[PDB]
Amino acid sequence: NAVESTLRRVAKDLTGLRQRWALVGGFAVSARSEPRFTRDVDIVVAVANDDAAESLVRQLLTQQYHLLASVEQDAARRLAAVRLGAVVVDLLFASCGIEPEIAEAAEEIEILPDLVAPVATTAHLIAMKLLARSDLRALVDAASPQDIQDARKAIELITLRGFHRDRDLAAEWTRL
Repeated sequence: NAVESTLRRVAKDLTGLRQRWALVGGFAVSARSEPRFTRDVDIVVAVANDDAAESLVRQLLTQQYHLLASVEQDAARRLAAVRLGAVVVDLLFASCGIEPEIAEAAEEIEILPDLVAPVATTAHLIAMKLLARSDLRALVDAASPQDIQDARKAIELITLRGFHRDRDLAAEWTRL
């Protein structure tokens, strides 16, 4: 209940600030395949640089959220994600490296009554789950062949940009 309310507000809010965002969590997956909800809202946001990110989060913290975590990294984009409180919202700026592909690529879908929201493509969802690690099994069982192709591409572009941790993701999959 808190979860749908949280999702509604942040969507209101992100749209409000004309951001390029995309659901990549429980609702997203549920939309692209079968019911796999969580008590977390996972969203990607395409933003220019760390200033953009910082600024966005400041603007959101004037609203009715609190900052529960900054996730940082040694690379050119310091600020990978943040986690906010209202139920928790993870915002991903540069966790996977294809945030802006994902957000261009998302499609608007009506998730709840009179809530349309952009939703990561199945292929992207597959990419991201692999990287985080039956959320995945679901997405794959559900995925069309072209879906699988796009996923491989998405995998590749993550690896190129070198957010692949140090993992052969291509590999990790054929296994699973």
